[PDB]
Amino acid sequence: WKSSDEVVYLKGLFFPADREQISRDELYRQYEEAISLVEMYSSRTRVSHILQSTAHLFSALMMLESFEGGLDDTVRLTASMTIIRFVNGLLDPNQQSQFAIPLHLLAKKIDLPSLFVEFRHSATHDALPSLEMCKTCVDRAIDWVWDHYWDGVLSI
Amino acid sequence: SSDEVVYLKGLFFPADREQISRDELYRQYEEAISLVEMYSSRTRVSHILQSTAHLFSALMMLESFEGGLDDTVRLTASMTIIRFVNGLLDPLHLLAKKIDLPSLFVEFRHSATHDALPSLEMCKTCVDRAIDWVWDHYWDGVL
Repeated sequence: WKSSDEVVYLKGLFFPADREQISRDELYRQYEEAISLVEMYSSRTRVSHILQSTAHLFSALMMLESFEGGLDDTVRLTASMTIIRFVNGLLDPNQQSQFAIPLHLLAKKIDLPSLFVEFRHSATHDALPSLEMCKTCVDRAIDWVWDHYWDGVLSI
Repeated sequence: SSDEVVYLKGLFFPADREQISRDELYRQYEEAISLVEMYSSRTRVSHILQSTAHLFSALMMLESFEGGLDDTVRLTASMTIIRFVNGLLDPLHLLAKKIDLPSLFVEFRHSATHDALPSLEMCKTCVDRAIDWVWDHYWDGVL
């Protein structure tokens, strides 16, 4: 997958080389285009989960960066759902299995920071994570998909 | 029973709901949600109060959707339903029957959690039905 012209094109929308230069309108329009495109590639493959996670992470990022004040609940609910689904699509296959292992060991295994496991537990069972906890965890998850997927996307 | 809960019931579920504007209705919802947020900071607040606040937050976002990408309203609504169900329930289907929680909520929680994100229409149906449920089983008996 990491070589296809389709994912290489998506990488340039989600992670423009251009980025500091580009206007935020243009930036968001490129993000939005990539999100629409992802709906097009929908497999039960690890890559598909990364693409869909990336789409919703940037959906949450724009909502977080656009927050102008007032009630913060909808943006925290949006970001929290995104993080849960991101973690779950990476961890569910083992955790939902007949031979599940402790999530901390399972996260250590795919190099997923424990903060994401803790975030998921809070958003699932406890107080909804705060605005800044959501912003930090959406930022770090974008870092993660980049480190573990997008960085390696290139034409051969 | 408490004055605060009696006041909140009139903001979430006003009498004049038939004859009131979206703006007026939504300003009262936001007042109620900010009040809950305020109670929750200081003191212990019930799950039904917290979920009612987020449910109306999700409802407003759903009704205000006007086109374009629907992902954020669906993510918002899905997280609200998951927490609503989790606070009530944590064999889920069996537990839900015991408390008269429709099975559709367990199925929604599962999809949002583990599979495809539910559709805009599934989100609206669920939020509507969850607001009906907290009325039937909590708010209706406050007076």
